Amino acid sequence: PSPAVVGRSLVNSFKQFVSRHVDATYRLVLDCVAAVDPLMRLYTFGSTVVYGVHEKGSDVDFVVLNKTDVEDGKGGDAATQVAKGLQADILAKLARVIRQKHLSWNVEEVRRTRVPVVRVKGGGAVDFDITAYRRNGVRNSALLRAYFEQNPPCRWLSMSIKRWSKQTGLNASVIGGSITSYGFNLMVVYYLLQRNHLQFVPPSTIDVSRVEPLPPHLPLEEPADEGLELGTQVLDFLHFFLHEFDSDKQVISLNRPGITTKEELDWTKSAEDFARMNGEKVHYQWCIEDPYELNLNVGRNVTPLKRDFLRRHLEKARDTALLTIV
Ligand SMILES: O=c1ccn([C@@H]2O[C@H](COP(=O)(O)OP(=O)(O)OP(=O)(O)O)[C@@H](O)[C@H]2O)c(=O)[nH]1
Ligand SMILES: [Mg+2]
Repeated sequence: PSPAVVGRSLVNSFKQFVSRHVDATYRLVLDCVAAVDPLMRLYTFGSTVVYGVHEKGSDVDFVVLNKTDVEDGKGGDAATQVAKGLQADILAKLARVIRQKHLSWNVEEVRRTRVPVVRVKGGGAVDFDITAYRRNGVRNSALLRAYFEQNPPCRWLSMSIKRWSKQTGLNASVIGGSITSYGFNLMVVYYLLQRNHLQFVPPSTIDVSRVEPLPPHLPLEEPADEGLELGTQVLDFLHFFLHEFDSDKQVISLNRPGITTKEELDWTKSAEDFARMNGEKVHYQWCIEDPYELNLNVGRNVTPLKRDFLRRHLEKARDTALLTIV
């Protein structure tokens, strides 16, 4: 359809959500963290921080950090077995404390993943993931957040994409899903950057020693042009990814303004034979460079097949206003 039609469907689709006690979740978690270690810091990251708002159906991401991790505000995160072991170790203590203080909660220690994480589901729609000793999630969320702060309404584009990604089965949170919400944000910002709707923010300027453990709410204003900006952005975003982004040659990257190529990163078919992560093949079909992790393709799970599904969906999204006009 047209931007306006899409815009209105989209604003229409978000009516129920435009109407948030995370400090409380934060404090409960800090209680636990405290009981495992009173000198440990708790940082929030993920969508809550990125958007400055807490969405229904979205967990809350927390990472636990030592004073020195924070002071080393711009240090990278060790990608070693020992670093992974240190994290699993502290998270197991914390998991223990969580369970002890909240017999109601399902506290799962997840090892399937690249980053040790403790997943808590209290049942009361209460959901959070806890990781440790890593600055990269707070850092890249502070980066995404700073991008959205430049153009607060672009958050609708992001949220529209996020929700859609989960409805089409593209989001890694869904079985068969290949790109995390995080990947989708990187895509959105990258897109916003290519259209000069955002000004480039060198990732190295983000300093963890300067981010808030719990950043402030960032009011989300309804798109008050009936969604025309959004509709136009969505359509443009869909078009950009089906027709301007050259997935075979380019990398969605926020590490530099402009274009990043697969060749300069050695993210080639050749590399696929070697590149492995979490004991599996990394794919370089849909390349999304993580701004802070070395050599990490956020689209590493996008297999040739999933790449085709992404194009299908991106094409479909155009004529369904991201599955809203139905
Ligand atoms: O591959 C990843 C995935 C996630 N992350 C980090 O973990 C955070 C949470 O990762 P999510 O994919 O859960 O993103 P999100 O919070 O924005 O969205 P939803 O839960 O609502 O689906 C992201 O903001 C990012 O900082 C990574 O660093 N790398
Ligand atoms: Mg999250």
